[PDB]
Amino acid sequence: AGRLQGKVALVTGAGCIGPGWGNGRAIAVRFAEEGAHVIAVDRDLASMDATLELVRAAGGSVTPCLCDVTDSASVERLVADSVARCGRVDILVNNVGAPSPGGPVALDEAQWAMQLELNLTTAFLMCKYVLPVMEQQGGGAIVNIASTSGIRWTGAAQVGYAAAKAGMIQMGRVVAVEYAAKNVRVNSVVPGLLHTPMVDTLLRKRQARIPMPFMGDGRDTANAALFLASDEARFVTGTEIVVDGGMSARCD
Amino acid sequence: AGRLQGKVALVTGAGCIGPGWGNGRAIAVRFAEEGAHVIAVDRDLASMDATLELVRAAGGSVTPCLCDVTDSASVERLVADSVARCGRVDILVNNVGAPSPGGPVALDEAQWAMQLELNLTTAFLMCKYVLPVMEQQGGGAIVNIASTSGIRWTGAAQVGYAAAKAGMIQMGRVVAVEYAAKNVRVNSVVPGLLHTPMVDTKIAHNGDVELLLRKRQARIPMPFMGDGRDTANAALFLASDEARFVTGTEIVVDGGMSARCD
Amino acid sequence: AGRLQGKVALVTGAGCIGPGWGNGRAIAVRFAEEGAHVIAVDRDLASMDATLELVRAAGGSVTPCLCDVTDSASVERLVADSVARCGRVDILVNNVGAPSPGGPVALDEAQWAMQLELNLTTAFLMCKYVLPVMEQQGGGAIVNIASTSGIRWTGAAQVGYAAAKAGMIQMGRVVAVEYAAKNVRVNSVVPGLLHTPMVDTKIAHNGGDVELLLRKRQARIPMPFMGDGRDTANAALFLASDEARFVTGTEIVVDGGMSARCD
Amino acid sequence: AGRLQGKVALVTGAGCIGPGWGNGRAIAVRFAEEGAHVIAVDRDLASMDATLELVRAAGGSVTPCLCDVTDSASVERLVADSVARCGRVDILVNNVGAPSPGGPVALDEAQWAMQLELNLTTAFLMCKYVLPVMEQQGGGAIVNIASTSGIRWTGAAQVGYAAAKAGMIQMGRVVAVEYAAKNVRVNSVVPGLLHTPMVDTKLLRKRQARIPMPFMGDGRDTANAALFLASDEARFVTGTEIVVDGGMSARCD
Ligand SMILES: [Mg+2]
Ligand SMILES: [Mg+2]
Ligand SMILES: [Mg+2]
Ligand SMILES: [Mg+2]
Repeated sequence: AGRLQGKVALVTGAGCIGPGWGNGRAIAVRFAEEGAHVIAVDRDLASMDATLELVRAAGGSVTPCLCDVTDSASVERLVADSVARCGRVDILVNNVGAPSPGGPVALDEAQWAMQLELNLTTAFLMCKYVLPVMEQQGGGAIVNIASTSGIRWTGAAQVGYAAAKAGMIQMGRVVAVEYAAKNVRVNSVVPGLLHTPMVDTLLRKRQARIPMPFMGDGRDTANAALFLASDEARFVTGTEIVVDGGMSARCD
Repeated sequence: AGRLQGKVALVTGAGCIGPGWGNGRAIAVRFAEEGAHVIAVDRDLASMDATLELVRAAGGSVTPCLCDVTDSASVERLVADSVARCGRVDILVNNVGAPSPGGPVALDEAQWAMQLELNLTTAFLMCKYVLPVMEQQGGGAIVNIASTSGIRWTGAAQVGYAAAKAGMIQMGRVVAVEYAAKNVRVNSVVPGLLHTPMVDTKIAHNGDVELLLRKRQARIPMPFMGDGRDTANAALFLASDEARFVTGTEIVVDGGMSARCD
Repeated sequence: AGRLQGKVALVTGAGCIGPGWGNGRAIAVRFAEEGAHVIAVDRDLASMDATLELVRAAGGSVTPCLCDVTDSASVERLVADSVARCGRVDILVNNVGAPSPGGPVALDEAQWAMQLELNLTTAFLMCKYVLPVMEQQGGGAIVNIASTSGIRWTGAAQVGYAAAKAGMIQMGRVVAVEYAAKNVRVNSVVPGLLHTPMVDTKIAHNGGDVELLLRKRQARIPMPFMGDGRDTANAALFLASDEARFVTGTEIVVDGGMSARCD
Repeated sequence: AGRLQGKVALVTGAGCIGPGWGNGRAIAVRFAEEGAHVIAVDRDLASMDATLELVRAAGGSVTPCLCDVTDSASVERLVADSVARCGRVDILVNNVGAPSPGGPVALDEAQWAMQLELNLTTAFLMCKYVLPVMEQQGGGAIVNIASTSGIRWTGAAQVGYAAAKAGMIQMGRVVAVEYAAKNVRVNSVVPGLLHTPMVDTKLLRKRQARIPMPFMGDGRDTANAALFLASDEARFVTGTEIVVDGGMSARCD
């Protein structure tokens, strides 16, 4: 019996631009290893082909779904299809997101809008349509994948990403309080500087910020998300797990 | 010599729907009392009439500007015109904002977009156009007026406001770090539950009002509820040279509310 | 293979005054279920009898030790003897602690001193003697069991406990940064209002109506139930395990949502 | 009318060893400039002489008191004498403190105990004896001078100081909640890496590189934040902190 045995987990941003342990891919793989049926969602189907192979070679259960989760009609259709095919959505992982460079002067206004939409509105829309399902079915768990950029300056200007990710963390807290009585838990993973395929489009420069003598990858995000999504976290809600090698604890 | 003597301060959301100490109005008056020339900005010109009267009764200097600070072309002109008329913009107070009720299910998606735009994009656009002025002139101070809704659930669902105000606090921190070398400081005031015209009008317009007022007061350890004057006094400290080494941080102005969860 | 297979875990405050899921007892049971050999430490054996019974009924491995972990000579001997018996100490759980009522006026100065000693100095001394073992052997994991009283006012005045638990959380962070290069991780669990034998017995043996107090405490928790030591233990298990290899200098709050609200 | 006009402010650690703006010297001077009568307290009486002359050259009101505020009997007498002479204690600034180097292995157990006593028990004892006075008189304001070492690793191991200062910050928050109904406010200043005489005596380049702003503050920065928090302009501010650190704690690059 896996730690998510029999659960249905909807994971956004489950594809990856290249080989390696991206957050979404690692979450899909780890959750399927623990017995969840994974609904793997991405705006590009081909980016999930490698994710599906990893899950299925290990005997896990995963279904790919094409969706633009910035579009509310598409999200509504995705959630309805998930309920139609799987009966329940027990777990939602809001993982879609990506940074764009620049502070308020350099960051173009259109890119600022895209950054808020991709990193924050997506999670809002997924919650809008998944929360009624979780309420009706007796409960559920939501895990937001945020970033240390939402709590610190970590090296680079990226003001839309920083603001959106801070908004994502706080949205998690206030949704947690509002829906706790319906047995819906909401928490965030706050990953730091990880070696993911998106990061690969210097590593010593990022490593110098990390007290631990290595750099994590999507598997580290996935293991924290696994705890928060599981019944072993039944009394954990409205909070975060920072996964950053100690970086945000220091300012030397 | 006042604590802001000779400074030019641009304050958004400086009007109110009615009489009383709104945050923007109180900031405009308090800053003018301390010798700043205030550029008072609002989307409604008449809503600043009372602000102008209070400033001038205090012997202060204020100029009203009609502007929709969600519109970048309008913001760019506002800043260029302020520099042309005043030479400098020493202080920017990002105060425009307003909440709308509802969590992710109840809050209409168009209202979510409006909430992010009004509470967060406005501050981004003001920073976009004021930061080059502050950099060129040798420095400046930015004060964001956020909310305890950005750090806690304080009683009501208002998810766009909560997310936007948390975004505003963090935007302040990252802009502070990026621009510190240019002598630009950025900090937030985090007001809790206050008596301001916009908050009190909404409550009066609507369940059991007596019970709501009591529940709100019960969240505050101090024996009273503050108002815009409290926000203004914290903003004054952060905008002043007495805070020359304070940047990237917040002052919570909430009567002790966020320190408790009993 | 359990999630702590082959690890040696030293857990302080592993006994309880009565039956039920105290934090230390639950940690000992859960860690042993995941394959750790548990060195279960408390002031007296009788409080650990039930802990040992539950560990062993679950097929786990546990050795009881008696120690006053406020006494550095005793701690030094406990660690040296543990290394002699087990070769290593892979995991340290600093769990001993207890609150005493009162703010700065009401709390006696002697009780303030005892509160800092019991809740904070114990963790400092365990780290003093365990860190060299972890450094020499190539790494380790430390989990401090703190309290929401270290981050919020949660209903009751207990200023020594609040200050000590905040100190414990921050000590964890600074030890994490200092020892990260030696592959030692340090994190805290921050439990909220739970059903543990110590908490429940104090409430039951105390001073207005008990049911009124229980309901007042539950009203602070957004979730529709109150957790127990098993919730603390599951968070500690994650933080002690290799699945948290990149997690250090931080906390997991286990409180049903309480500290996220101030309504 | 100064910002503390007519207030009585008891400031611990008001002495200073060496030239420059230490926190205690700067707090005493700034508060007296704003019209407070300052009760300047230190364990070394001579260390306050320059503080007194700076205040008095400006026409301000200050009285020195020799006291070891780790000793509760001495604190009790200090507070009673202050009420007898001044009628009220409106403001308490807990500024005594100092770090000692080392993490849990290196820091001697006796030094750990001294660190908790100096940085945390002192503030507890001052609150124990000042709070009843503030409650009886209708209110008051307490300002704790903590440190960024209570919220971050800032460069050096000093585990007793870090733990004690985190304890001081949280003690302030819980005392704020407990005593708010009595109109007593409690807040902390959280100073970062400052140029103080204490720092200069018992490097500046490494510290400066951690600070986003292009200079390093001193005790005057601590004093200005404490002045705000002690003043009636902060009437609705309680249970919180002002970090005075040039932006350092906002970054981890
Ligand atoms: Mg570095
Ligand atoms: Mg208003
Ligand atoms: Mg117990
Ligand atoms: Mg309540």
